[PDB]
Amino acid sequence: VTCLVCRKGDNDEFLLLCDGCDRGCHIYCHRPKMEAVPEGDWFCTVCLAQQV
Ligand SMILES: [Zn+2]
Ligand SMILES: [Zn+2]
Repeated sequence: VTCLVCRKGDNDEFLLLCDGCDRGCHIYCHRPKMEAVPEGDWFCTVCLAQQV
């Protein structure tokens, strides 16, 4: 798994994994600000584009 924004896979305890696909994102690369790893489901922007 690699971060969509910065393209690195380091600091994996900070690295969110998408519940709809194999993609990821560091909480510190997310905008708007994300202080912590959320408890519930997280969907990347590519999965959001499939919603209705
Ligand atoms: Zn990143
Ligand atoms: Zn996704």
